[PDB]
Amino acid sequence: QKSHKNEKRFKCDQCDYACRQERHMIMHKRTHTGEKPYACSHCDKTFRQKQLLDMHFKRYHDPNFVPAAFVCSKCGKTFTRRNTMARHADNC
DNA sequence: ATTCTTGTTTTCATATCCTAAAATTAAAGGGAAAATAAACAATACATAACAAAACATATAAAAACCACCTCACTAGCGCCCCCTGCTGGCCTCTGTGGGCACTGCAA
Ligand SMILES: [Zn+2]
Ligand SMILES: [Zn+2]
Ligand SMILES: [Zn+2]
Repeated sequence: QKSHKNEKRFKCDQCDYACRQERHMIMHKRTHTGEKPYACSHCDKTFRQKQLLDMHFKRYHDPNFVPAAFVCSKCGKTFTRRNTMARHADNC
C-alpha cells in the first residue's frame, strides 16, 4: 500500500482522470452519469456537487450576501477573486 | 471067844541134792593193719591303713553380648531470585474518512 499511499489511488472507468479520494470518485461519476439530486430551495436549479451549490442557495437568496471587499494596494479597487488581486497588485 | 477100827514105827522108793570129770566157751592177751585225729605249718582271703587321684567349688579372667550415644545421611518444605514468554493496556505515528476551497475547461 506504500505504492498507493499519497498517489492517484482511484482510477475512473469512463475516463483516465484519477483522484486520491473515493468521495472524488462519486462526484466525478455523477458528471458522466447525470444524477444532480441537489436542489436550491428557492429556484429550479439542480446541482451536481455538494454544499458549494448549497452556498449558491444561501447567497442567491440571502440579502446578507456581503461581498468581501478584499482591497488591493494603492489603487484600492475591489475584485471578487483572489487571483485577480494578486495579478493586478503585482503591477499596482 | 471072836471080829473090827485106829494110831504109830519101819522100810522101800523116788525125787532131789551134792560132787567131780569133761568140755567148752567165752574172756582175755597179744600182733598188726587200718584209721581217725591232732599238731603244726602253709596258703589264700579279707580287712585296715596310707597315700594319691579324681571330683567339685570358687573365683576371677578375659571375653562376649547388648544397649545407648553420636555423627553422619535421608527427607522435607519453604525461600529466593531468575529467566523467559505471554498478556493487556498505552500512545503516537502513519493512515482512514471527510468537508470544502480551489482550478481548468468550455460554454
Ligand atoms: Zn470519468
Ligand atoms: Zn437558488
Ligand atoms: Zn490596485
